[PDB]
Amino acid sequence: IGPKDQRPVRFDLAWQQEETNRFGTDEFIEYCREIGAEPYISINMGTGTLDEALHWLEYCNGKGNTYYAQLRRKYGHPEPYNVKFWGIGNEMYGEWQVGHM
Amino acid sequence: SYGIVVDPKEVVKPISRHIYGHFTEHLGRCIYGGIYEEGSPLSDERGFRKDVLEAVKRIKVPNLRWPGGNFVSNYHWEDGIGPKDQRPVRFDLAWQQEETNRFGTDEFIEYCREIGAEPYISINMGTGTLDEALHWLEYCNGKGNTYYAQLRRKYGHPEPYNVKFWGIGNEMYGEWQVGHMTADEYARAAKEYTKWMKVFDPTIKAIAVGCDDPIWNLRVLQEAGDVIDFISYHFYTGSDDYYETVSTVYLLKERLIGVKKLIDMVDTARKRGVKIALDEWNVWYRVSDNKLEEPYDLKDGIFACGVLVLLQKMSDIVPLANLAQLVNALGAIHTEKDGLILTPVYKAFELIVNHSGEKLVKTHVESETYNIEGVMFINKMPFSVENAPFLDAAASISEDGKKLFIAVVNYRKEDALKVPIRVEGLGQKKATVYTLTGPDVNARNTMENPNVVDITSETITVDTEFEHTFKPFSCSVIEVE
Amino acid sequence: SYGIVVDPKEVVKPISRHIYGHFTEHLGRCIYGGIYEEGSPLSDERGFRKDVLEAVKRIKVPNLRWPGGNFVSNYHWEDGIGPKDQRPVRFDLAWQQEETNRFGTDEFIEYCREIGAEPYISINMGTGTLDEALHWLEYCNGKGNTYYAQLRRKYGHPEPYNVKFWGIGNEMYGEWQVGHMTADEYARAAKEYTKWMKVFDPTIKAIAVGCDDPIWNLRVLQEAGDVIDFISYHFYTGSDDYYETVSTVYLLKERLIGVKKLIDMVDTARKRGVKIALDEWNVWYRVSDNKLEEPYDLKDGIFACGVLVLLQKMSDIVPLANLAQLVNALGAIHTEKDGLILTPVYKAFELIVNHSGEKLVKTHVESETYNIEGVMFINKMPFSVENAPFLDAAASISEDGKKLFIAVVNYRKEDALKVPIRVEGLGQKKATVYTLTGPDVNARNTMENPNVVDITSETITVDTEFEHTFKPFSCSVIEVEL
Ligand code: NA
Repeated sequence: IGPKDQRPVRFDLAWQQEETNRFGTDEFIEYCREIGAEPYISINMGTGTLDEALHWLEYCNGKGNTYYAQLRRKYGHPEPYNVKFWGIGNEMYGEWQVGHM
Repeated sequence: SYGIVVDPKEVVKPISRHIYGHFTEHLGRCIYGGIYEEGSPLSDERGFRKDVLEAVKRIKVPNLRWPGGNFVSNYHWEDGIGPKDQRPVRFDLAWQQEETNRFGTDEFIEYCREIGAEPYISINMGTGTLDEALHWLEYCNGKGNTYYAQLRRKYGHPEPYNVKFWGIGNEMYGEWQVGHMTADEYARAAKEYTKWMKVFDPTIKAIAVGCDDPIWNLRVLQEAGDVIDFISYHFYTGSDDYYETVSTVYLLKERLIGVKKLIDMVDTARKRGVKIALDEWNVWYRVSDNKLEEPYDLKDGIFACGVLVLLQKMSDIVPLANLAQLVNALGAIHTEKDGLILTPVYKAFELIVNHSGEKLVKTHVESETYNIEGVMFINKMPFSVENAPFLDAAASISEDGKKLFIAVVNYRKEDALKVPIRVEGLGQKKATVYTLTGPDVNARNTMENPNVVDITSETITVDTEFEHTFKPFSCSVIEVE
Repeated sequence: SYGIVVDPKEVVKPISRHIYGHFTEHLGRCIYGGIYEEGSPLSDERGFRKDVLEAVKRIKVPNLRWPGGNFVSNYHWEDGIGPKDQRPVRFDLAWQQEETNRFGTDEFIEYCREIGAEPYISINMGTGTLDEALHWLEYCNGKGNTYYAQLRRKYGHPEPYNVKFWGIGNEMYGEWQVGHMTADEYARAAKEYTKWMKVFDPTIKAIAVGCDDPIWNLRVLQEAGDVIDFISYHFYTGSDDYYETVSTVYLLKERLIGVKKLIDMVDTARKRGVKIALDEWNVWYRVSDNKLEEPYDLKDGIFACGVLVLLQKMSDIVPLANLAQLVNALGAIHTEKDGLILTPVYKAFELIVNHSGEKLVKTHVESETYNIEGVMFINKMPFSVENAPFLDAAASISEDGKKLFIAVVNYRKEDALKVPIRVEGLGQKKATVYTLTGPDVNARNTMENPNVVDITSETITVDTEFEHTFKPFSCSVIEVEL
């Protein structure tokens, strides 16, 4: 999120690639709006935390004065995205998953 | 009853260069006031103690473990990077000290480069996370455009450090460790950290935590034996009795054989060829505080000679070992504000490392043996050793084949030993015998008398058969040809 | 390259006499038609096969394990005592046979007495109870007025049997065992049976069940290491390949060192001096049925010789071992209704037990070595051995110090080895070499040709230094007067 040139480059463990993060939450939601699809976001339960998932939800869906709702507005979207479908982890049973359970 | 037969033409196996490793923890004066001292007139402009640097270079350190030890289990490596005046001051829970973080990752790597040692970094599994360990590995080893690789470049080192050895936690079994774990917790966590670190950099070697608890060791090997390279073992020994101290070289031998047998009992680990890292060892029994400035005497140096000889003979099973620790804390070297002392434990390394070959050759030793029951370590744990030898040896050859080294430990307290030696197909030649000993078993070096315990040399004449008299409580290397 | 140096004045350690033990299970024809055949022209008035008795006496059995083996885990010993006609016929789940119980505790002890062996009885922990095992122990060993001590007397033996070795269950880890247990279950049960049995008779030696699972072994040692005397290990090996079979002597060596190291890692067990009982071992790979009449050949006999040599060298760690089994079932001896065959596995014992000392002396062996990857056992499980020797030896001396025995195994498949031997302080004199040998690695004895594989004797002259030529795939003992 935020100005693209300032997003960090990460190493994705799943597919061993440098991820530039130049496609992120705002670009995905914009893609969904363009095609008329409801966004369905999966959360990170491998290296992620409860706080982190709540913050993603706040950023996407928050209507109030909270930090992340305000952050979504700052980055150019005052209206909430209203993401309806949330995936509570991905394949957390599999030993190939980071942080499997 | 005593004798040594060597065949220089029969190479048994290589000797791993990494048996002569060392370790520096953020403990007491090991780092601050030890290797590193900003504003000492004895330090260079990086803050490296130059007298210490000289003594460290002389023992040709193959790899250096850092930053712990108990310290690492509450250490956040990002606190130790960037402009020094912006690093945060932290309270270290392990040794109850304010840590300024002015010695951090980049300074450690610079220290390794200066002394020619490979870095061996332990990670924080106590308060740390998987992401945090991956970020450290990326900072050190990343050659791409990821955030942490670029951060290393930004702080002044474009070329990756290529840290080859990574310690997957420290003593995670011990209630004294921050965030200590059960066997099943640690075994699962060791597998998780190691496997993902190797996704990022498949070239690294991973050392997982072992201990004296065989269930702990088996859980680790069973869970993580498909990905780890070593399981570690920490061995601290000693009492005021000379034999009780030196005999424990052979206690250590049995401990190592035990751990090797555990590896043999886990199919994945056995097949993969998982080995042992003896990544903390020394005498430790006198001092129990947050500084550990153990006053080593020659008794303790003879133990260290015995361990190095043992490791030459067992490095196929134990390829990596690290004396704990290099300076001040359980220190091989002891510093004061105006100088340093080389303890007899340092002298053990100064002897062996400079007079040893890269390949072990056939060595048969005849020796009288003894049995002992004693106490060891700070808690005076009882132990026993059966059939500990009075005389032990290991012959090695240089990589080119031009030099033979016959390391010989006479553990005999009371008597010199006149030992017949045979060296297959050896001409008549002169050789140099380097000898480490002192006036008595409790001898020490001091600031004013720095050479009480030291290496002396004599020229002797050598043949296919010869004799040599080995002084009591001594270690010698006969260097031939 | 090859050489042996012996010093008869340097005694390394005693050799436990119980490394030469044997084992008879109620399995196929081991008992019925094997040691025991009622009404046979070849049996005595007790029903003991007399030809078998002679062969068994010839190998000086120090202890004999009975009645199992998998059989014991569904055996109720009271079924096998009292007037033979009134013993109930039972269905044995282990080998799926009707067991008549006409051979029971009293017949077994009488057999042991006849052959001079110490009885070693395994108890039933599968369908058995603590009371049941205590009653068996009371029947055998009780000398007071208790019901079962009196019952032994009533059935014709006033004197107690003094059974010294008790096996605390059999292979309780295996799903094939009736009433099999988890490690924690077995460890707890072993402690319970052992401690109460020893309250009744504190003199007995208790052998607990070990296996290849190190967690199993450690649970047993941790929970019962204060009361047990041995942890057991069962080792079965072999394949059609000669080297794959004999090299596993040195696989066994490493397995035994491993279990010894586990004992060392458990303080109670280490301080008590718990040792290993190798209480089933043999080649077993060809036959997989309810009779197990494995047709042993010379290759397998050389394996057995190698194990016996190994055990002489390691008996301080492994003081008790039992070949599985004595007759027919994995049998050292094979019977038919009209005679018997001495297999090469039998011959290994005939050689070593008759030509061995009570103390091990200093023996140094120079030998070329080889590495091997092979398969072993009925399931062809993969194994590897590093640096197995082509030549091995163990020297021992008699109790009185008057005789020296140099046991030598030449594992080479094709080439004889002329080996230089040094014996410290030995005079110039004659000696006898006894040699187990046969024409090829697959040689066997048969009814028609009972002596294809046999022990030869020859006179040689020895001195402080001498040479002897050892046949390939052979075991020799050089017996020397001192
Ligand atoms: Na006893």
